[PDB]
Amino acid sequence: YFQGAMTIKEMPQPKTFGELKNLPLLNTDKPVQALMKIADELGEIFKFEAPGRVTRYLSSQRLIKEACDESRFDKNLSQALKFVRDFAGDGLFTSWTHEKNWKKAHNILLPSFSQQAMKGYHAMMVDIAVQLVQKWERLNADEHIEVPEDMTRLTLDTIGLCGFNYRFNSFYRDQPHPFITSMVRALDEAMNKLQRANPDDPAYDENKRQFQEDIKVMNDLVDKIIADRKAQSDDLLTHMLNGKDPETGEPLDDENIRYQIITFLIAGHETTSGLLSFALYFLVKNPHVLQKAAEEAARVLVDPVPSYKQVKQLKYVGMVLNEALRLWPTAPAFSLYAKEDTVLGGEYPLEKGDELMVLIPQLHRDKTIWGDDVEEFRPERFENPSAIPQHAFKPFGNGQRACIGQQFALHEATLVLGMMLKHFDFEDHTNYELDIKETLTLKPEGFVVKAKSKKIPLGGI
Ligand code: HEM
Ligand SMILES: CCCCCCCCCCCCCCCC(=O)NCC(=O)O
Repeated sequence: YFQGAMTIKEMPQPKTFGELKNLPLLNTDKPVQALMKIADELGEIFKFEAPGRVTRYLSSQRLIKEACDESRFDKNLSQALKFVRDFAGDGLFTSWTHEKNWKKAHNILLPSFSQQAMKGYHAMMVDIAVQLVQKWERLNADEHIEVPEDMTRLTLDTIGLCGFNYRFNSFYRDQPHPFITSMVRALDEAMNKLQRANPDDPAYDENKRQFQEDIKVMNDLVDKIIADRKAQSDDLLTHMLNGKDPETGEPLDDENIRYQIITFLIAGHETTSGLLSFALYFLVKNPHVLQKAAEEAARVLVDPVPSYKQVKQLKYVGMVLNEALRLWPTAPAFSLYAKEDTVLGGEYPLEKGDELMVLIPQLHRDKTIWGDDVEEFRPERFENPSAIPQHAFKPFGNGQRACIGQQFALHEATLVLGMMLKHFDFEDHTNYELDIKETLTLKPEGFVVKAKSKKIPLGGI
């Protein structure tokens, strides 16, 4: 019998504008937030076209759980990732599943994220966490904290030290590390290119020039890391350099190693910085949640510095992080393509190769899954993990292409937020109005607070 969908209706789609299709609709520096509004209006699925391309944005758990079926759909590189691939090449994040270096690097680097490797990263994470705490302990009366800026100093340094035994020393710089400045500019350019109908017009030559320069800065730091490793440890970098793919019996080549380093420096800190920023934002806006989290930190972190086991015991702190990720997943979308012609949700036909975009913040506001208080920050929703439907919560992607650093990210973040809550009281002194800056990833912009030391001693790392 014919295998088409039983019933097929018009595919929702927002206003188009001639040959520019839907492109105009995202003439904004907050494209994900605009897509969320479109999803509110059009529902669980809508088509989005730009000259030369088309995709379908998914917002419901019903459809997304099917999209997460790896036998039917594989990771696709969204137009966004295609632009990032120009400088991150075939590193783990921007490689195709069937591209040679994906599986190869995957096999070689996965051990760097094993339970035993995490335990081994703990002392280094504490090293950078103590630097964060000491910075705040050392501020004068009239001073405040630029939250995302300081979370970025902590997360870059953490991945730098744990992964490459290299010290960026971000807390010794009063302006952002150069790498951060070029990285942000480079992601912002990738994002802005999404709305350029004619990317090749000479009007974008200065943009390209700057992009090249920012990629150069990032690559110069990579050389320094590599040279510094030549000038002992067993870390991510050690594995990149020596690990052999148990399937090919060979290590990664020099070209791919460089892309992996760029990849881990970016993916390994940016979204974690965003997460820590959103979680503090939500904590200062929900005083009672903050106190309950503070109480757990006080109760668990009874030592000068957190032990690995204690971090594992910060259960409520971990629920706070998961709730900050439900509301504002910092890598807001991931893309898939159909491996064969197929029908999604019994009613949306797709041809082999068709693309889907999982709009994670919308998936995380699916009322049929979370109830009607989706906009509220309530960590208790994560009280019992078992209760959450499969594929309902996906801030870290899906399947074999899921985030390889998920456990590293949540451990770092739990440790740090735990220590912050133990050592300081916080004040949203400016009644901060949430302003979400988008550079593909998401982060609060201008978020500032005042921290008042509880004056609890800190121990030697
Ligand atoms: C809370 C912070 C983080 C979030 C929300 C996050 C989220 C994600 C998501 C959604 C993907 C899938 C992207 C796609 O399918 O297109 C992903 C992939 C990836 N992430 Fe993360 N991530 C975080 C932290 C990290 C950290 C700290 C590292 C590094 C140590 C990391 C390394 C990677 C890599 C290498 C991939 C590509 C994996 C593969 O396809 O083989 N992530 N992450
Ligand atoms: C090298 C590390 C990779 C770091 C890149 C991080 C990517 C994080 C997820 C990206 C989310 C993409 C959202 C794009 C949304 C959008 O603007 N779409 C509209 C369009 O395609 O014109």
